[PDB]
Amino acid sequence: AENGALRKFYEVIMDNGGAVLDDINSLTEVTILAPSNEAWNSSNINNVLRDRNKMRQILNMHIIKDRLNVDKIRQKNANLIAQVPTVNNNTFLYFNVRGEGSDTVITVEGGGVNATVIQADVAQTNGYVHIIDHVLGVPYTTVLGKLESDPMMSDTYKMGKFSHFNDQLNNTQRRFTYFVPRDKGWQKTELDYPSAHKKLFMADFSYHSKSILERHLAISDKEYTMKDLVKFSQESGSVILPTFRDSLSIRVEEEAGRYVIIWNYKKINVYRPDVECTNGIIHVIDYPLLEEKDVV
Ligand SMILES: *[C@@H]1O[C@H](CO)[C@@H](O[C@@H]2O[C@H](CO)[C@@H](O)[C@H](O)[C@H]2NC(C)=O)[C@H](O)[C@H]1NC(C)=O
Repeated sequence: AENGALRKFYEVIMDNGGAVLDDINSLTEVTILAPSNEAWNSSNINNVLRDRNKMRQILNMHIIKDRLNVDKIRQKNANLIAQVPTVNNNTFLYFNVRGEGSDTVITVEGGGVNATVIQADVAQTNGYVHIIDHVLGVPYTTVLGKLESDPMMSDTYKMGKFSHFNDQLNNTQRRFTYFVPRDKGWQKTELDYPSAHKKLFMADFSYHSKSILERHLAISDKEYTMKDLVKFSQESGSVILPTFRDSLSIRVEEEAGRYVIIWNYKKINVYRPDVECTNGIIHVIDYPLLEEKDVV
């Protein structure tokens, strides 16, 4: 697209303030992820498109406070995954790069959205511009849809299959807040409790794995953003959320920009907070809510 995409990006900025344009021009380095025109339409963001306050938040997360081209992205993700900050100080992004040359496939994950770069390295004065096929910050998948499409959630998604725990996550009549342990988290659990870990991924113990996951799943009429949990555990003592057959009592705090979860005697870092979905929100955590009282 490019031609159509960029003008559309600016048109959207015009409809919602213009304040966005100020922040962009006040940056020494800036990289914009401009959704294709097809992305701005098929997104059917008709709902939020009218909310000028939200549109600004959506627009802001498409603006990277840095000079980032394909090469730089590849490099930054060499050792670990680089979480890239945006104008939206409540949303960061990160990329995944596959193949090389004309076979290169670049995708980005942000605000609950996974988009593919359909055009990259468009030069700019202080940076670059890339065209993506989806509008970040506007989920087009349910919690379940996300779980099957996010490689980082592969273990938790697979574990929820043995007991058909996942089935329910497609329901649009409820709102789920799923605290999803990332793959690295389950791998760590494998080192801590190799036998119990082998069991969680066995049909024979579907009951156990379901019980473990239901502990991570909050079901209510509303979804809780990490910022909500903080406010709750701040005004009140801790936070109490309804799970499937019981409840979840945790406490959330801010720590050097990241959010932290205090469950029982454990402290787990929230790796990807607020991964919004159409029927809820997902919070990727560093380690699963597990004590060795569920292992022996
Ligand atoms: C966005 O979603 C896609 C689709 O699931 C992810 O693509 C996979 O990426 C892994 C890691 O390179 C590959 O092993 C798979 O083969 C890819 N699937 C396909 C068919 O494309 C992609 O990684 C996600 N992007 C992010 C940043 O999470």
